[PDB]
Amino acid sequence: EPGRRGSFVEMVDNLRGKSGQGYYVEMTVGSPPQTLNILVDTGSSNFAVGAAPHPFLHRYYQRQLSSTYRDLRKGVYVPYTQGKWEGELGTDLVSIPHGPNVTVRANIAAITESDKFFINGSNWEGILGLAYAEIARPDDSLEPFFDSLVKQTHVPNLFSLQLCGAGFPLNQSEVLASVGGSMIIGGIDHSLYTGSLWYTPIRREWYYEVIIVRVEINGQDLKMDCKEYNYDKSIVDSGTTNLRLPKKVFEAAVKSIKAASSTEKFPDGFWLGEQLVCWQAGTTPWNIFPVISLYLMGEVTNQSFRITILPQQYLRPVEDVATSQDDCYKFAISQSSTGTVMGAVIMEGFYVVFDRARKRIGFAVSACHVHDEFRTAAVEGPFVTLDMEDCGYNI
Amino acid sequence: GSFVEMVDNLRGKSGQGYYVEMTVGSPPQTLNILVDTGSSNFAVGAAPHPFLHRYYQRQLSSTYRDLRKGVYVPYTQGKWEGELGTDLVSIPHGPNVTVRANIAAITESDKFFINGSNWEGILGLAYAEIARPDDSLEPFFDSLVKQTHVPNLFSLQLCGAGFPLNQSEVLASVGGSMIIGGIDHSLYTGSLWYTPIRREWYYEVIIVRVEINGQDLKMDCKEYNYDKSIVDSGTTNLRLPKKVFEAAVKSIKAASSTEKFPDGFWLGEQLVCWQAGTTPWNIFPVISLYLMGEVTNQSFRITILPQQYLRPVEDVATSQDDCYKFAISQSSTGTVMGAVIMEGFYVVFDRARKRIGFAVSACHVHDEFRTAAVEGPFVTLDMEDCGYN
Ligand SMILES: CCCCOc1ccc(CSC(=N)N)cc1Cl
Ligand SMILES: CCCCOc1ccc(CSC(=N)N)cc1Cl
Repeated sequence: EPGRRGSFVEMVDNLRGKSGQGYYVEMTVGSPPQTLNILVDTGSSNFAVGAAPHPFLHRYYQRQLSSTYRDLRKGVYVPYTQGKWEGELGTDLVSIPHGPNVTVRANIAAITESDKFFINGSNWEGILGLAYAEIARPDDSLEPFFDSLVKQTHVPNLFSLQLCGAGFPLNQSEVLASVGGSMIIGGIDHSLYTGSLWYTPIRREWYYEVIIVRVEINGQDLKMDCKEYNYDKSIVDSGTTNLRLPKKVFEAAVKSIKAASSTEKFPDGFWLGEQLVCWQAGTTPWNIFPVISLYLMGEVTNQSFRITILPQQYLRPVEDVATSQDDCYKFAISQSSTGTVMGAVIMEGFYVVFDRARKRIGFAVSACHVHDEFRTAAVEGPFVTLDMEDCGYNI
Repeated sequence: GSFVEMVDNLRGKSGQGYYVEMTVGSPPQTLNILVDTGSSNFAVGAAPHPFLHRYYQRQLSSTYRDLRKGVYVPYTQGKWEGELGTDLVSIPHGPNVTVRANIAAITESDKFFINGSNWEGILGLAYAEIARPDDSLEPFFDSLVKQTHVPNLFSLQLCGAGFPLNQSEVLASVGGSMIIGGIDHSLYTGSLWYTPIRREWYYEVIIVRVEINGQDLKMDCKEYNYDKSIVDSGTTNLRLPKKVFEAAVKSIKAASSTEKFPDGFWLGEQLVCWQAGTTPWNIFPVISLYLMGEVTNQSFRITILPQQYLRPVEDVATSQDDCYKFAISQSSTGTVMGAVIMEGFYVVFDRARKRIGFAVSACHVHDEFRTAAVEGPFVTLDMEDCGYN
């Protein structure tokens, strides 16, 4: 054996937040530096910050107060089914206090209008899209922040994320004082995980796309054509709360999870991820819920590995509408019409390494994943898997 | 016997299925329903689906009755999830009656519906024994016979066009006839020969001999019915048990050896094309299946042509070439006499007399040199040993 050292102490524990409202890191923009909390999102590629008064913002980017602000004289509109924002493009000097000790000039979308984008009480005033230029708006000519960081400094083309769910509800005061995880920029900190790191290839450089080759519910093979698991794509997205699955896969998964937890009957609203379920304090029956394993393509031909999450990950802690002492949760798995989305729910069980340089994503059991005395999340391999390329979807 | 009101009431093709129009609920909701002698459930899409432009809306039917029970039906080639209930059902171009029957409202599915097939449900015409969830769910035809004076029998004339039919063409073409409660003599030529329905679950029969251009496949006849042989309008191909399939393909390849085709063709996966009008029908052999007759130690045979087992398909370039796919495939669940085979004959499902009749179809495709046939009798011993137990 050999104890693994943590070499990026300055960046360890630099995140705050939770799966339902997002995890954020502190950043500064402009001269003099204007401090803002920014949502870490591996599912988008724009660096955008509130730049005008808004009911849910306690502060925002004031371009007129920055001597280094540069106007790009271009607007941008970014709509999502669950949120939309409009902004004005420009550039300025940006830094990450608890990150690399560098300052770079990057693109910034000054949000002037928005709808259902900012979340009341989330404590963040902007978003940091860490994905590739291909999906940046208005187009791929707007260089993403991380690309600027790597091109302008000696920071390695890699970052890693340890999102830490608490395992219980956090009130407004508590979530502000709690450590929500770590975003290590330019490296891998070995104190954040246990076991070994297993890597899956980044299929294409736009979203952080990966390929799932097998799915199990408590060891039972869902037995669907693996192509279904990646229809029309599978991505790792810290900006989405739930583990989202293609309609057909969701239907098969929920049926299997229902069967595995059949000793307890839950209302349809629960399985729809709409209503919470509660149990008397400390009595949550974790053991009746199954573990979920997702097998991912490995880097070696015909080789795969699996990541296994517990209900402690897919059941999201929520406060009872009566703030009672009951322990309540919402089912954090839902259907998608845009492919599989490995959201915050899933990432909370692992330390995820976005190895841009080697076009691969690594997974390892997180040192802060919630579990019980009987089961733990896992990352195991290798397994012999054939024709994994056929699992990928093509329009 | 002539049932003009039911003649030509079917549409579709072997590859996507043949369907009949039906109505469910009050007021009547019209839906196109796949005619399937290979299953026993009446199930209809009851929720939006990309392949459906209409579906059963239970909340709009005053006669809808909820049975408060679900049913999951998974097949290797398709699966559907449903909610059971009953309602009033009718067949516009069928007997002038309305009956209350069980209906599985399909709410979820996986590769069940077919894009462009034009049908939104399935009518399982087989027996209760294979009804899902169990045999307590009375099949539609059983309800029909019990509630009306309609004779316990129906006949099917599936009509293959012999060439590809595009979207608009297949909607205007007559795909055949489903005569409910009788036999229409205008749909066939020659005599009807009957084979016993071995057991009342699937429409099971017993094949006693197989020939490829007159040459005996020479296998133990039990191999032909392992683990059963059924007449299934819901399956496209003629499917044969693994061992029988391998022997048949070897023989068909040998007979058509003057022309070589890629393995993909024989796997029924890829098409083969010929310049317009030049399909070499004559190099392909006829296939004869001998069936147990109703008289002791007697059998008869049905013979199909390549016009039946080579299924017309459109070329990727929609050229003027005449293309087809090999419609004979391997099975691990017994012999399946699918649409391919039924297109050559008028098939009578004589439920009342527990037998299935075959006669040359008035709409089977052929050429000037050969025709499908139903001939007999032949002296065949120990035919009961051909059945699998
Ligand atoms: C859980 C935090 C909710 C914040 O809401 C977000 C977060 C990210 C994105 C970018 S698109 C994407 N990451 N799939 C859009 C919206 Cl509306
Ligand atoms: C050619 C049309 C294909 C439609 O697909 C069907 C048709 C019938 C059945 C019932 S099982 C059976 N008839 N052997 C199941 C499926 Cl997936």
